Amino acid sequence: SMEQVAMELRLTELTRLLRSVLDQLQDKDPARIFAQPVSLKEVPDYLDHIKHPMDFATMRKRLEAQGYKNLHEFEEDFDLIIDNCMKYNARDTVFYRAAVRLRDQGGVVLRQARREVDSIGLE
Ligand SMILES: Cn1c(=O)ccc2cc([N+](=O)[O-])c(Br)cc21
Repeated sequence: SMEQVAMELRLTELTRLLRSVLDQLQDKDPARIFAQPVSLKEVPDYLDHIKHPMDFATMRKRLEAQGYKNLHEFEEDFDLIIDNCMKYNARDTVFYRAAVRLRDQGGVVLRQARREVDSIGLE
């Protein structure tokens, strides 16, 4: 149907916007601490601590499968990256501190993304 095509066009446009957002967020992680899943080889007990691991590569895979239906779903995954890190690592670590900085600098990007998704009507 034409309605289904229209819905699919909206999803494609949301995906385009979210791709730009993801690139901007990842730029705020220059050390690439959050680029890939936490290695169970360097951190073998990780899954005993963290029940829903997340990272930028995993988000990008979901994104390109058009697996984010709205901005909220995308933000949920971004918040997992930060929140997982601030639980597993102590405040005096380069990991925790990278998550704080990513959260802070990311908030700015996400604030304007919410305005764009709303005003253009992408969900
Ligand atoms: C425990 N842990 C986190 O919580 C978040 C990121 C992270 C990255 C690496 N890394 O190598 O990039 C390692 Br070993 C551990 C990490």
